[PDB]
Amino acid sequence: SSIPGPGYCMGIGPLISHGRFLWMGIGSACNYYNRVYGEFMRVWISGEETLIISKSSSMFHIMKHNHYSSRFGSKLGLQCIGMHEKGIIFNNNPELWKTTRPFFMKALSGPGLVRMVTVCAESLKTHLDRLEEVTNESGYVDVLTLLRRVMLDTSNTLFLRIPLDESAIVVKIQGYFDAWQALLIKPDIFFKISWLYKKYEKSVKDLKDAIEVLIAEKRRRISTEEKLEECMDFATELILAEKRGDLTRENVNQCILEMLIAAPDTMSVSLFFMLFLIAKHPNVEEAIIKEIQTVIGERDIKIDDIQKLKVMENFIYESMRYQPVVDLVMRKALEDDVIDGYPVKKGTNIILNIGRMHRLEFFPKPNEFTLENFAKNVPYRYFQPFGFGPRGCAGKYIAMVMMKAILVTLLRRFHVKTLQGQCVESIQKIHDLSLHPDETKNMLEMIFTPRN
Ligand code: HEM
Ligand SMILES: C[C@]12CCC(=O)C=C1CC[C@@H]1[C@@H]2CC[C@]2(C)C(=O)CC[C@@H]12
Repeated sequence: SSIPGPGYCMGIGPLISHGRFLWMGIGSACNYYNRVYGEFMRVWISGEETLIISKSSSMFHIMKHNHYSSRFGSKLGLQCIGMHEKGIIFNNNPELWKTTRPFFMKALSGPGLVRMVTVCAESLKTHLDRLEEVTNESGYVDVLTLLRRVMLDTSNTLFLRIPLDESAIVVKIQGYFDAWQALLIKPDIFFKISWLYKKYEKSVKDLKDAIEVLIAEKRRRISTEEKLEECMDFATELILAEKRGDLTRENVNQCILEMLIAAPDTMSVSLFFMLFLIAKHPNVEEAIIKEIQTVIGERDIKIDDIQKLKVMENFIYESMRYQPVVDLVMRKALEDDVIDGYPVKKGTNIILNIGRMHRLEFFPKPNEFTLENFAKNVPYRYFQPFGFGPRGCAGKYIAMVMMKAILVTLLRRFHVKTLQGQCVESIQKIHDLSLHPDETKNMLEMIFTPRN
């Protein structure tokens, strides 16, 4: 077959291509190349060869096998954000990731997934009763900040539960993600011109220190406590492993940070896009309101309710399909392999353009938002919003629950209006790492009006 992509020009090929990624941003850079060349094609970030693939069959082969259970990134960029062989998200040491992941997996399923449905609802209730902290004079709600605040609140009360400053931390987290996003594929030259990179080294330290205060108190509380087996929360589980010397304090500290940011980083942006889609799609809103009245009514939301919320479940999926936030997945080849009739050496970086994949394959009406796409049960080998197998999203289950929870408890109480002209398609979007809205532009607010 042989491998498609731009020409090697001795040092130039890898320089224009890396440049293209730094200029446009990973998201749009990937779409570019996919659109120009094949759905399977080669590029260069830093020195290293990297493939950018939207072929559903390649995606499936890659996520399924254990020998793609790695990601990649600037070592110096990762060391800076403290993800270099520490958390799980970009922990690329196979032996440390293999031993760390279990803690996340356990915390994000079973009993904790059941509490989460009832804790998302409470934390949103408490914040909808406090709308005065996010609403404009002309009645504009800052949906983004609201969603981040609750998300953080939920994550905290479930995984750490130490009193913190919601408002402050959300900003710090917001900065950290920006740092993470920037430094992730910066070439090494970047890390010499300091009055250029240490804008970020700041955001990182600010969050890292803010948390070191919380993990400090959680340690104090544990040392004395109430004899352990209350509900072993993520944070405890970790500290006790650290205490048995299964983990190092550095590792534990990063893990907690990674858990607290994951929700606000992605859920808020996802739900924000969803609320924007609900506004501009009135017939769908009725469907969801009916389904709510049928299944839940005026009752509190409980775990048993969530399986029956099928219309909503299909809205949620169709939203992530049509307007993804996490539209690309970074992986690394650990062994030699033929991948859809292509030679893939170990050490080859991979970007899985799962956003473009949800447009080009399977779906009846791939290029418009309709629950038509999910009218017939979807194979999942054709639809990967979270990924799967050894290294798929750790919260892939708890997320789906949380979104149902907070959508119900919102749409229950409020009709949601988009600002005059606005819709998701006409929003300034940064397409790099994640696909989030441009927050320097504006009219990203919404109007909450009661249902009755
Ligand atoms: C709701 C929107 C979310 C989306 C679309 C999403 C999607 C993804 C995707 C596509 C990956 C890449 C997995 C792979 O390599 O196949 C991932 C990784 C991950 N996600 Fe999610 N996720 C979401 C929410 C969450 C939440 C709420 C949490 C935790 C509370 C979470 C925790 C993680 C972690 C820890 C990883 C790294 C897994 C690893 O490499 O070990 N995600 N996510
Ligand atoms: C879901 C996630 C982790 C939790 C978090 O804090 C925020 C994000 C957003 C970016 C995701 C990332 C997981 C790894 C992903 C899928 C990649 O390989 C490229 C983009 C990136």
